Amino acid sequence: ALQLWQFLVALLDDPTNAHFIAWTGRGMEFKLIEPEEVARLWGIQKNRPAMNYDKLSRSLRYYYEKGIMQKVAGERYVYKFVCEPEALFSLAFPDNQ
Repeated sequence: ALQLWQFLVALLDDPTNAHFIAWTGRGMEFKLIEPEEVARLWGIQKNRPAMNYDKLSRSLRYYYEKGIMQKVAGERYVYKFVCEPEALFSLAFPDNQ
């Protein structure tokens, strides 16, 4: 039941992953340094060997359209988590509401 956003946070928490995904240091902003590597690891997590970044980025778009993330303008692979009351509810309850 692991959400993509949770998987990304697990990768981001470990600084030894910073060569493919990293917190940028600007608040809750993060960068996919190697987008296809992030997607490969997500495919391993989900046992979906045909995973790729095209597919993973659909979920990033679903998250930013819902206001749980925002896509950073002028960047291709930079996103941020939203720090707002309503977004926190969604993060607290991915499986039941």
